[PDB]
Amino acid sequence: SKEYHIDEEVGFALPNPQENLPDFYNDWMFIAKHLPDLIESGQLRERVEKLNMLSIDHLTDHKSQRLARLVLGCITMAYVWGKGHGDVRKVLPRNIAVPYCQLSKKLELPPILVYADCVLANWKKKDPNKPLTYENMDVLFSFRDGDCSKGFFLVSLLVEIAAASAIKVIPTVFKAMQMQERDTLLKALLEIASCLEKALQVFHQIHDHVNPKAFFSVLRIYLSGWKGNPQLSDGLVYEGFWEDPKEFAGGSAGQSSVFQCFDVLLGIQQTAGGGHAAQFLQDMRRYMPPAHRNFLCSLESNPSVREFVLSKGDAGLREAYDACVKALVSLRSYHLQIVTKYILIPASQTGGTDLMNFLKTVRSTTEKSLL
Ligand code: HEM
Ligand SMILES: O[C@@H]1CCCC[C@H]1CNc1c(Br)ccc2[nH]ncc12
Repeated sequence: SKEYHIDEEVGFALPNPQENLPDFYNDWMFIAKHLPDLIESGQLRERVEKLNMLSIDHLTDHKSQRLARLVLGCITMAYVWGKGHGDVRKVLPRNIAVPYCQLSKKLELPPILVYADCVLANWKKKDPNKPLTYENMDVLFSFRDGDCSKGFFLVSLLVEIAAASAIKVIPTVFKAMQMQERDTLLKALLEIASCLEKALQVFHQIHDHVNPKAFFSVLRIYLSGWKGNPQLSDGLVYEGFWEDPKEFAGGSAGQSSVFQCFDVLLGIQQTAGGGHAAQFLQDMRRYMPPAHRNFLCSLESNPSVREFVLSKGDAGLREAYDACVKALVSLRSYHLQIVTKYILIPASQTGGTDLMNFLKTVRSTTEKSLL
């Protein structure tokens, strides 16, 4: 898949993302590539204003459109938030707002940096013939020196990549149900659990490469959007595309497919019930590349793995299925311990308690799916 833009090695990540744009877009790339220096020094805004409007007709393929969305998205964060100390721009200059929106509408994504921009497309191998480890990778873009954006985006990415090993097993799960091959199904559920158990270890790198004070006080400010944000009460003006201001949520891993596809597969109904948690997760499918959205649809349309397992009186399938739910819980528990360290504690020196409660609701709903 192919039709679902899922790579066998990296899964939902864009494989081998492009680093360079056609020379026709060097004006864009000169800004995006030196944001630390241009923001700190005060030139970034003036430079986005002194930019000519450029067509998107010269972005041939998908890997190039995605790079451009990533260049334009980071530039728009830097323009809107400035040095990241509270001086806000509420108008995105038409000379950049129009191509960012035009390109966005092409990709059916919103004109704002989303998870698939700053994680899934925002990386590269150092030596392409070595393996995908932290030490052999880097990000393409950052916002400020010391904002810990490499460790944050890459460790999220390395977790996505570790989840890839399980994603490629989902076909065999539904096929084993169809063909009623109980042994094949059990082996597939235990292999899915095994890969999600391994993906926990990967999360541990977050402590080595991200510092709480930098993440809370700097990176978090540049990932923020303008949806129910008091600093832009009623959103951001995309000059020359909308006369009205438009609200768009900031980047969030609630735009991720890596856990959502296992929730869906296992019948953990994170999106049911009407609550705030399920509203957010459903609203956030809009900020997900369409092929990945479609993929979660296809999963939701398949016969329930949970129903199959429960209908069969089979302790071993029930344990294999609990092995996957448990592994999701372990990850979300580790994840909540990270949010305590990187947000709750730093803030005591979109609110802290609202975000922990969202994560707790998702965790509790994973917990409740065990047998
Ligand atoms: C410094 C490290 C991290 C912090 C502070 C952090 C914080 C958060 C917060 C506050 C949310 C709530 C949704 C939102 O506010 O957008 C969230 C959601 C989420 N984050 Fe993280 N995160 C971190 C690392 C990671 C990593 C490395 C991954 C691995 C890919 C990850 C995966 C997720 C997922 C899947 C969700 C959606 C809710 C769920 O499925 O449980 N996060 N994160
Ligand atoms: O709302 C949260 C407030 C604090 C800054 C992050 C933001 C969540 N956004 C994320 C991005 Br972008 C990339 C990877 C992620 N992993 N987990 C969350 C997450």
